[PDB]
Amino acid sequence: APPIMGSSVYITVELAIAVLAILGNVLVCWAVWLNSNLQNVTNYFVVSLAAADILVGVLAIPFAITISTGFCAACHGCLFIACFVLVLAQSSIFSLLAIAIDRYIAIAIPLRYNGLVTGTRAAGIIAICWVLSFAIGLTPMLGWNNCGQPKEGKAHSQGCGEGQVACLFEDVVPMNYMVYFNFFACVLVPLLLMLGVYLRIFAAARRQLADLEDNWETLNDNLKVIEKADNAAQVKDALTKMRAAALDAQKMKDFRHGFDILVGQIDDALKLANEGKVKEAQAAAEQLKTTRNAYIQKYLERARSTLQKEVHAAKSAAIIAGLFALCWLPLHIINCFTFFCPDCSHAPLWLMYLAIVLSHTNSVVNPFIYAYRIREFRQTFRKIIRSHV
Ligand SMILES: CC(C)CCC[C@@H](C)[C@H]1CC[C@H]2[C@@H]3CC=C4C[C@@H](O)CC[C@]4(C)[C@H]3CC[C@]12C
Ligand SMILES: CC(C)CCC[C@@H](C)[C@H]1CC[C@H]2[C@@H]3CC=C4C[C@@H](O)CC[C@]4(C)[C@H]3CC[C@]12C
Ligand SMILES: CC(C)CCC[C@@H](C)[C@H]1CC[C@H]2[C@@H]3CC=C4C[C@@H](O)CC[C@]4(C)[C@H]3CC[C@]12C
Ligand SMILES: CCn1c(=O)c2[nH]c(/C=C/c3ccc(OC)c(OC)c3)nc2n(CC)c1=O
Ligand SMILES: CCCCCCCC/C=C\CCCCCCCC(=O)OC[C@H](O)CO
Ligand SMILES: CCCCCCCC/C=C\CCCCCCCC(=O)O
Ligand SMILES: CCCCCCCC/C=C\CCCCCCCC(=O)O
Ligand code: NA
Repeated sequence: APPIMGSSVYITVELAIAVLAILGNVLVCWAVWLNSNLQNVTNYFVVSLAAADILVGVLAIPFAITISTGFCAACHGCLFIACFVLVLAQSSIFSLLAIAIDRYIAIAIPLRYNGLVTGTRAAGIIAICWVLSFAIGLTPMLGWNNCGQPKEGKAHSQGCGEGQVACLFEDVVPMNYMVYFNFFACVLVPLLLMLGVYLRIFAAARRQLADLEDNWETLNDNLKVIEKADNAAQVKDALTKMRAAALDAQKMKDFRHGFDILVGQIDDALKLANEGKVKEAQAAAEQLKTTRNAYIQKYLERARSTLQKEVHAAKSAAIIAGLFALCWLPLHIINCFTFFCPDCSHAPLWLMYLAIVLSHTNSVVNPFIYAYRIREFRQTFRKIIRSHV
């Protein structure tokens, strides 16, 4: 069948994807720009990721359409339009890895996050990652390419000029680069590192939540021990365990006030215990319950609510990392079959184009994930569209 027919379908789908990638990710950038509640280090990497996806629509998809025609081109010019998308994919990987690491720092050492993770450092890291993305993605332009071995019969059949080749991705980009360097080293390894970071994030969240409820249980258990104690020494033992835990749990004004009352009331009871005044110590310790109800439970619940939101933000980020993998793995896997199985028939052209458009679909999906999973984005999206569009 005439190639322009299947080409028309491929090109039309690509153009549709390009429109959606531009519109959705422009909206992401506009939201971060407009809403100061969205201006944090995490979302600067989100913006860098949206910028890469905007350039997929503006440049990479037009380049992909061009290289599907096999037009006559100087080989290194053909190389650039083939490889530019690798720059954008690599930048996306760096942004996704940075987002994961940022969220791990926030959950594991929240006390030093704001001093460690600053806007100026994020902007410098983003700049560095874009430079490294060009070096990685344009590495074929430094000489790891097939321009030295042009397909002269294909060039002559298409009427190409001297020094020109039919511009086709797999004719100019070496497959060993795509499999060993681009896929294994530059894509697979960072994605696996991301998985490890997310596993540590969720394990850290689970441990901290367990410790909060466990510390609550230890506090309440020890009150019962004091109540049903029969000498002052048993009261002393339990209060000593309560006092060390209270100082451990203190590590905002009513928060500090609540713990000041709590530690003071424990010291009050411990002093009576050490005088052998059991009944007064048990009565003194009952006062702790008023402090527990008015203060400690509010701190516990707020700490629980903060940790659960951190789980929610890490899950949303992990979904976006997983969707990148889901959209890009088929094309990489196909390249692995082409490279490792020369006895296998090449994947058919229709499947090649399905795998290409699928990888381009990833530049559409993140704005939807933010809208459905992050209220602050969803509300900002609403105000921008309603008050303008
Ligand atoms: C800043 C942005 C908007 C500029 C975009 C520039 C792009 C479209 C330009 C820059 C380099 C250009 C390529 C440079 C060399 C060649 C080899 C020639 O035989 C065919 C055209 C081709 C393949 C060009 C296509 C267009 C190209 C990719
Ligand atoms: C969830 C995602 C990551 C899974 C992706 C699996 C896809 C990419 C796999 C599953 C089955 C695979 C195909 C199985 C058999 C062949 C025949 C061979 O002559 C060319 C490759 C080809 C056509 C494979 C291409 C890649 C393929 C389509
Ligand atoms: C964590 C996971 C997603 C890592 C990615 C899995 C990749 C590297 C695996 C999954 C399926 C694998 C392919 C399965 C079968 C064949 C056919 C064989 O004749 C050559 C190797 C080849 C082509 C494998 C190459 C590697 C491969 C593509
Ligand atoms: C992830 C990077 N990457 C690729 O690895 C890739 N590999 C191909 C090959 C396509 C093709 C193969 C055989 C053909 O005809 C026998 C053919 O005719 C038009 C096309 N395109 C790729 N693209 C998009 C530019 C990409 O972006
Ligand atoms: C705001 C965005 C600014 C604009 C962003 C850039 C626009 C992208 C358009 C096209 C890439 C395709 C260009 C490659 C076309 C090559 C066709 C060609 O040169 O064929 C001649 C002949 O084959 C040689 O001998
Ligand atoms: C602001 C948007 C920037 C992109 C504008 C261009 C939109 C995409 C247009 C078509 C891609 C180029 C197709 C050229 C195919 C060349 C085939 C040939 O010369 O034989
Ligand atoms: C594939 C090419 C790989 C290139 C490896 C060498 C480039 C690495 C360069 C340095 C990365 C960090 C740069 C630090 C910038 C300055 C820091 C600062 O001034 O505070
Ligand atoms: Na991307």
